[PDB]
Amino acid sequence: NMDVIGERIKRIKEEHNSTWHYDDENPYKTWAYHGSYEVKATGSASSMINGVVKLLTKPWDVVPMVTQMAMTDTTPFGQQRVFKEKVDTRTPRPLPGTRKVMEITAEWLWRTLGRNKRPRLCTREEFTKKVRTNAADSAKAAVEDEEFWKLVDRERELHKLGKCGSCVYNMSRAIWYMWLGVRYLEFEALGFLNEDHWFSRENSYSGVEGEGLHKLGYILRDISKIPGGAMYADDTAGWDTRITEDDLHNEEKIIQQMDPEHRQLANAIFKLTYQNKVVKVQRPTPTGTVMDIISRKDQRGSGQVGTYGLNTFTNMEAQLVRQMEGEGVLTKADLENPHLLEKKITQWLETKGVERLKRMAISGDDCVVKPIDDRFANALLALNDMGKVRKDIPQWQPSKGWHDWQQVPFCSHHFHELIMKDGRKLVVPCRPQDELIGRARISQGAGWSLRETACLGKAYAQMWSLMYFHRRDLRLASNAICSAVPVHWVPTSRTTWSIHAHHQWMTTEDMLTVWNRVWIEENPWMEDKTPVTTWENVPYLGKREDQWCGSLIGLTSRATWAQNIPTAIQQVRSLIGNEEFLDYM
Ligand SMILES: COc1ccc(CC(=O)O)cc1-c1ccsc1
Ligand SMILES: [Zn+2]
Ligand SMILES: [Zn+2]
Repeated sequence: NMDVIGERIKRIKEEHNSTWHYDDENPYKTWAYHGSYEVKATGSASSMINGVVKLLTKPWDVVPMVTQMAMTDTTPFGQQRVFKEKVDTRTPRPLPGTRKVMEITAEWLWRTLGRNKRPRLCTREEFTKKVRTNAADSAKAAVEDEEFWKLVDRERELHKLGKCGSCVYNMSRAIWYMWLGVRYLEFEALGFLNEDHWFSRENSYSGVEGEGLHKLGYILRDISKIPGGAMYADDTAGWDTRITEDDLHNEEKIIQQMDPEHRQLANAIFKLTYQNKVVKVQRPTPTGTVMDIISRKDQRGSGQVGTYGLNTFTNMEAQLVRQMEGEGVLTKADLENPHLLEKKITQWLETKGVERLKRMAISGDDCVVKPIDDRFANALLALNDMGKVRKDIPQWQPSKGWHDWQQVPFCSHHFHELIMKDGRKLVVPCRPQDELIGRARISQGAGWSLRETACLGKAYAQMWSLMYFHRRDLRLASNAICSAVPVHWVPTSRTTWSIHAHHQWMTTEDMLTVWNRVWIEENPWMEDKTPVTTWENVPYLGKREDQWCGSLIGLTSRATWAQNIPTAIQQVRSLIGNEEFLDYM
């Protein structure tokens, strides 16, 4: 395997020849270990607390989930722990018949996805514009430097020769240039999947790319109208670690639809950075901290450009295979059979495939499936055999589905149908409230001024106004944060990296105006475009639902907090200084 990965290791070895060594106490069992070199410790044992959000959410100072989120270890100790538990495993190879069905389904799926769109290369200017409209950091400085682009051209020339020299995945200025350059090249060859929305619902049927969190609930409610069995939402245990060599070969089939110049570069990403990979991971030792150089031929690199799209692809494929087994199209004998008859698989795909894709909502490893009946609950032979073993359940125990789309978990949320005072219905996203408060209380990094902290707090408050306004405690805390932070201060940083986040809260525009735009004007499931003129007409969950989902409403500590909130707002204001503030209470 050194013929593909050798050059990359050689450059790492030569760059760190001062401290390069083969550690014999290295813990890698399924990854090939190449060597180590000394580094300085990266990450922290805990996370920095947002004092603005914390001062305005006092009742949650005594909440266990809120305290757990304040932790999260990112040190070389924390890295090694998660690695041992998840990453250092081997997925048994699927059976010959399973491999055949997967190949037939992948070919059909790629042709269906490419029926209107044609693959294309992504550019230097697209990558630049994206980096620009994100930070405005060191990534924007590299994009601005012509010497970074000349390193890109040189690595590209190697890729055209079927070689790689610096595309290394990470679990001072030269190494940063090689990392960003590796990501640019991946984006150039596979970025079209994201940039041209191959996984939009109109293009993929099952996909939800570009839809946004506030649209996911409406999609689940539309799926519920399709005749069939229950709605299933099974969680795979560590999806990225279950991506097999057979999955990678099926994913690669997209190169068949590419122009010759694009195919060569995409083939280079697939063969050299997906099907072979060189990975850097930190590790503590009695001597200090080391960086290990490891490699393998399968699994998915979590941080890559193609990750979301290719996980969505393989999960759509895997769920269609499970649907076929549920329908009796695929038997136990079929999966073991190398000479499995292609005809009934092709017939099912050509006659039912698209209708079956419409019964699903698939976002990377997250899936919701409404099969034609409940035989799907016990259709586990292919799912387990493909390596997509469900999390925290015996392997052969039937899946439990839901007969109400409002109970279905999808993308860390569930969704409620609300009735507004004017009789119109809204479908809103929701999750346990402690997870929302616990996240907002976290500031990312260190050395942040009260202004930056207050502005991130404002971002969280405004996200709650737009997505979670239906939670009494979050509307109150949101109003308190926005009252404590100067009106003209622009929310900074980000509340989430989710593909489902459109960041409509990253503004100084009136939140009720933005609310109306999102939930009324631009909402395709809102036939009546009558604007809501007051927050008084913006609904809450029913009190019992709010409580079932974590509200502290009805508690004394909460009644005391609500009563005394103008005092805490005033305290934050007095520390921020002589700025313009608006009272939202
Ligand atoms: C499906 O949308 C999500 C999924 C998870 C998360 C949590 C996180 O990324 O910290 C946030 C969102 C989200 C998206 C728009 S507002 C909040
Ligand atoms: Zn490379
Ligand atoms: Zn809820």
